[PDB]
Amino acid sequence: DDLFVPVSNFDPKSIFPEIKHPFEPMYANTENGKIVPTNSWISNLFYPSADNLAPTTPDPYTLRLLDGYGGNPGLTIRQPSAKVLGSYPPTNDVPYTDAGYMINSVVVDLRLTSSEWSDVVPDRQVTDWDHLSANLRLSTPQDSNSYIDFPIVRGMAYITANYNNLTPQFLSQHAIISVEADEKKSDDNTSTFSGRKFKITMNDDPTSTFIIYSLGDKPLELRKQDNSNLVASKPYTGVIRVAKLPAPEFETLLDASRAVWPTGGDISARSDDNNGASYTIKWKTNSNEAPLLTYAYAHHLTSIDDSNVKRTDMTLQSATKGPMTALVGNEWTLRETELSPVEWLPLQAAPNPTTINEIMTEINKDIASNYTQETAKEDNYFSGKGLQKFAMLALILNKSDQTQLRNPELAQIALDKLKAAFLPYLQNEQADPFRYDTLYKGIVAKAGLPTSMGGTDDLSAEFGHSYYSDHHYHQGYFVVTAAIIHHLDPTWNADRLKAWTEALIRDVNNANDGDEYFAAFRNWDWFAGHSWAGGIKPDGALDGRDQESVPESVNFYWGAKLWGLATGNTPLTKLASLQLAVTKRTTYEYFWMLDGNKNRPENIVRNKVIGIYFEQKTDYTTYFGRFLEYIHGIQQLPMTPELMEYIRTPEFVSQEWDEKLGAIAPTVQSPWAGVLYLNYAIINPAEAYPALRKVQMDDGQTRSYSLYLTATRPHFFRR
Repeated sequence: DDLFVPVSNFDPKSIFPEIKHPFEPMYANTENGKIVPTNSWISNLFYPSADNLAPTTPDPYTLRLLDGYGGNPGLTIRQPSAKVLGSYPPTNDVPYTDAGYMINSVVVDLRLTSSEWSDVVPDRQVTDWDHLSANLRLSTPQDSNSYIDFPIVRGMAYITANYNNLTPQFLSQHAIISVEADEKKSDDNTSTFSGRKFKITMNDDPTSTFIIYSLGDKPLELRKQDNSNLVASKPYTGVIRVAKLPAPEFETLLDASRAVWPTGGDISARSDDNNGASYTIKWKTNSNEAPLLTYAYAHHLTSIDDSNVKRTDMTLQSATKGPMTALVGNEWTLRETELSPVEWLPLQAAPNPTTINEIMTEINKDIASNYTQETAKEDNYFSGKGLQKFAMLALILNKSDQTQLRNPELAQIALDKLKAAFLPYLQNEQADPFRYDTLYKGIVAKAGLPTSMGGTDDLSAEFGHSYYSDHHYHQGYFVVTAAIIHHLDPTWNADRLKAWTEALIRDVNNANDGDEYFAAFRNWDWFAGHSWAGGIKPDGALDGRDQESVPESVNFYWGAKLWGLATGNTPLTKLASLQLAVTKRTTYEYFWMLDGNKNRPENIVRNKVIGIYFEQKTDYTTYFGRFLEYIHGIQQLPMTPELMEYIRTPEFVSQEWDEKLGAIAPTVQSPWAGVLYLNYAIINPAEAYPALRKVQMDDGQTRSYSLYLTATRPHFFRR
């Protein structure tokens, strides 16, 4: 079944008040009929940044555009062979003397510019883009016929530059200490080099070697004008490519593929009938005259179908995902053969019979909560956490044929109260209602918009939701809640509930251009294999996209799956399943690290979680302090059957407990205690259960659901 099909083409303007986002893309080609992505690896290209330092990271190359230092402005390349590591000194709370953060140095390894741009700053435009690529054009402001096109594509092994009537200039912030033209050694006092291939070496550490390929009709005549600049002798028209040579044995490989470059790619996806699914990238190229060489991430290697690609040994370090390996082939198919079996409930739906009465006692008390106080918060995020925790209780009481939690009267109250708490959100009457944005084609909360639009004028309001941050996190809670309501009572406000919920899903995860109201895959990256949280940053996301909470991302796709189940939508159910599987794969490659992980140095691996994750850096911390229960606890909520039975493996949970959390858990006097101990129930439910009866609960967690989840472990017993 084709998984890349619309959820619907319902017009969201009938449900949310229309706006045009007040913060426009500055460098976007507005006449191409395409939508500027808000949470993409290409998103920095569309906006200015301080000193133009915002990076765009196709990987293994890091790029900056018209960054202000080092000389004539252009397309700056950094290829980080080595990282800069820093450590947080030991505290009583975090005593382990390992590394805390990983960053990539900001330096011009090599820049493509022009002699004509000595005293003018080029105009720039993103002329076209797709999920996997963007074409960036730089041109002389007075003369649009003097320009360079750069097709910037995920995984590209060379930088490609189509020069038009410009004098090519190559500069570095390192010294260029040798130039070999057309595979000839030159004398030490030679300062001009002519030919169509240039192998250049820098004085950096470790030593960078780059190869420049000139593919135009005329050769290049390059003069070394100082330690760091090679300048052509006249205007040039033609394609120039530059590749980092990772090691001497790969020179013939790079030579052989010099004439073929990627220009973009088309993605498709299908489920099968054997609990598997796949997604395929068909790379677009200039020609098929030579092999396409493309760098792949670690999780690509473990899931790719080897039947139509060849693996090389050619490797370069990615910015923050470990080593990449070049693959030969115009087409990749990635497979996930083990889709999650999780639906609404734990795999063992009924808790151990000796706990039924206790659990029922706790469920009744939790349902007796003031739902308005606990679900009608100032913001959608904490409201959603509350809505979902009570949705769990309506769910298990109304599937009593499975859960054996039988109490018809309480089951009705639980669903009635949930409906009543949810109804204001459905009617867009909550404290922070949504707007449909015609510019970026999504929905945004009111709070972060200008005062004239009823907002606070603070773009950080609602955790940046109004500037497209964190939609998967926030809307996941509402989708799960809506799916549960619609599953238990398909009649209740059905038409509006369907339109509203599917709008929230389409905002985050629309899979088809035929949906004309929503940008496609706002929060999912098919190349990275995970979600991105960070949205629009007016002066640049200086470390690129970010993502912190893996579980709140999981929670969105679980909710999408639940909605698919509730509506009999097999493509939606299967797409969400596929993304959950890819999520699980990349989580253990890059984010939650088992002993033996090869994508990080040992002193980062021992931290067990990566912390706050960026395209350009990682930081073992949180935004509200460095207690272990914070840093690790964020990767443990919301605890749902998906997180507990499929995502968080007992091997990881036990290693993490062993090395970090076991020692501090009994000393935690905060709601994080509830978080750690419900996580603990994965491996030691017998000990977790009495702890959960007494410690504080996270605000998205209930004691009754916690006991239920614990007592449904196959190895639970009483203590």
